[PDB]
Amino acid sequence: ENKVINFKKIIDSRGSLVAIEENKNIPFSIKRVYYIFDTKGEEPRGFNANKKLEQVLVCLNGSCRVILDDGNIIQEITLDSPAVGLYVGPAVWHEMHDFSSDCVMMVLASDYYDETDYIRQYDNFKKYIAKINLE
Amino acid sequence: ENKVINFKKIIDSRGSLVAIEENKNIPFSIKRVYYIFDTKGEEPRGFNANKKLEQVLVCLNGSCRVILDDGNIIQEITLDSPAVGLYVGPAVWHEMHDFSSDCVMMVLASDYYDETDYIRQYDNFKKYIAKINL
Ligand SMILES: Cc1cn([C@H]2C[C@H](O)[C@@H](COP(=O)(O)OP(=O)(O)O)O2)c(=O)[nH]c1=O
Ligand SMILES: Cc1cn([C@H]2C[C@H](O)[C@@H](COP(=O)(O)OP(=O)(O)O)O2)c(=O)[nH]c1=O
Repeated sequence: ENKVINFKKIIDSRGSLVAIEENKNIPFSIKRVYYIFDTKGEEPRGFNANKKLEQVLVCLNGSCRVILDDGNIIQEITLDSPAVGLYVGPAVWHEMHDFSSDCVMMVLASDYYDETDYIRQYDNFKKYIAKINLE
Repeated sequence: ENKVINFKKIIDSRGSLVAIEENKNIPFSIKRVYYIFDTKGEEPRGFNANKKLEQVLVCLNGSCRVILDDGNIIQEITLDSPAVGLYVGPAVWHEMHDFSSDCVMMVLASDYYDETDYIRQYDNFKKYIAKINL
């Protein structure tokens, strides 16, 4: 609704195609594009949040289960269609679970990588939130 | 000229990661990302060149065989690895073939989709270049 993104997909005799255009079908400017592949193992990914960064998650192949928490509510959504993007805003905790063996997960980011934008501790994250409420 | 870009790739028990950053590891600013999937049939694609667009192609899954003509040299390249990107500069002809079934192909473009920037006559492409040569 506010988080789930339905990208317009095109289909022909040849296949499918999806195009994402910076600040057209995504609320921000693209500066970085990262992706995860050749996954394996039972240990998740993510479990962190970001102060400034805005992102959009997309399961290009296979599937992945992702959790969300803006401190308030928690949401879960299983990405399994390249045509769907998930919006992860700043100040939103995230987790990437259950990567299918063939999963390819892509992320469109508003800025370059920067370890100091991270909130990797749940409590601080929570903390971070409350503080915020006050202001 | 080689047009291949090899991205640094992180590795751990979890899998692999590759990160592409506008103007950092790719000679241009990203304005659009598009990908092709659920491909079928025996028809290739591409077959055009762009006068202003700068792209980078990445085969995120499976594989695909690419042909790039810069007007000086033709290069055929099989992409079967997400950590390799091919740079398709302006006035560079390209074609995608041999898409595996599970093939997922991705393109990073320096600009929005503009049909008018597209040359779809190889011959014309060849001419445009010559002209360019002056
Ligand atoms: C997402 C991302 C990660 N990285 C680096 C940070 C780490 O050195 C590594 C893995 O990222 P991440 O999964 O966040 O690391 P960690 O194992 O601590 O959870 O990749 C970049 O360099 N650029 C990026 O865009
Ligand atoms: C690559 C791309 C395609 N499309 C559309 C154009 C077409 O209607 C469809 C796929 O077409 P395309 O791959 O460009 O080739 P062709 O015109 O020969 O069919 O997707 C966009 O809207 N934006 C893009 O960035």
